[PDB]
Amino acid sequence: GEPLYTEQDLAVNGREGFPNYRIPALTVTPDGDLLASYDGRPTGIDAPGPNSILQRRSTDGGRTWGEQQVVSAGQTTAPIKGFSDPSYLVDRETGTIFNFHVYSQRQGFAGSRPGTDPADPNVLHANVATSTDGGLTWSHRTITADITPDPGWRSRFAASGEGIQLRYGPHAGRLIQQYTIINAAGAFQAVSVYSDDHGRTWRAGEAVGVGMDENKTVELSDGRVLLNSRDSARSGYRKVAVSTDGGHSYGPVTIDRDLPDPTNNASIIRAFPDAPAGSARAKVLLFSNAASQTSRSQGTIRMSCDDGQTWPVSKVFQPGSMSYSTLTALPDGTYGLLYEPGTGIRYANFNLAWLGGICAP
Repeated sequence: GEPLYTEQDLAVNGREGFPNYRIPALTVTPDGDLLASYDGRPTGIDAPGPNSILQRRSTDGGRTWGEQQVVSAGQTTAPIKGFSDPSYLVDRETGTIFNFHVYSQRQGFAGSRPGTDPADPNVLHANVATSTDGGLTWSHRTITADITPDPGWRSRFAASGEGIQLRYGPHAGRLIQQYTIINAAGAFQAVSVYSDDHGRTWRAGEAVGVGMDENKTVELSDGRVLLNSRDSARSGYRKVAVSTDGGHSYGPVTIDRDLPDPTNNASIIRAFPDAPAGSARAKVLLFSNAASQTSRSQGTIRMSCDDGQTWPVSKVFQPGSMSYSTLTALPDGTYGLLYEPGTGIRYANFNLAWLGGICAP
């Protein structure tokens, strides 16, 4: 077809009320609206910065965006409070939308103490905002206690981006959002937080690996769940693991040399989310990240046609500065990409023809 690639800034540092914007999350509502979420950062810092979770909406497929609205408002005056690092998750079965994010007071990720009391200012809490009206209004919950089965887990935060809902197997319908936790020994591990009752209750699976960080999951053509993680041990590559269950546990973690990474967030999605199990279309994956091993630059999109075994196709979308990026499949068959060019947050839209591969006809 005719390749397509366009982009436009949704937030630029210093404009619209905040000196700094970071951390993208993107999704499509059941109605077809596009939602972009990110941090508004009064002091240009991660938690415990008194950050706010912001959102912009598009009702015309991404061409035009409405005004910036506040999902969770941070508090800059004592008692200081902050909300950061959003991740959207849409229950396609019920139409409910969730926005996961940090709730900080005195401590950030590294300084969080063990404990689960929402009133304790020394712990980094896990919050979830739920909307049943397409992202218009939100109800909030601190779920730290629900997702801390091991009293030794002293800190955690949802990986910003977008979570998933399983379509196949015995756990079809399950909502999965990835988190990074710090255990008693001080190791960074990955863990899936999930719900089998459409968001009523959330629970944690078994933690995996060491030297883990922000991580994402995708459902493969056979129902297996692939975990793709930032490596806090800085190997120069992404770490991967797979789950064959529900009541999540993953196998051993290994470095994937096909995916160079400078220790930064990335996104991995199903190109055809609705394809039947085992079909050719169900094996197609798209991955976005900074391909440079020395800096956050050279943003590229890679495509796999074999459940992530090989990535034969790749194209650079941003030769320069490029930190976090998230992908979502749009209703018109194209793909949305929210990323950080260094100036705030930018939205891009591309199609498969743009990726190229063969110089046909």
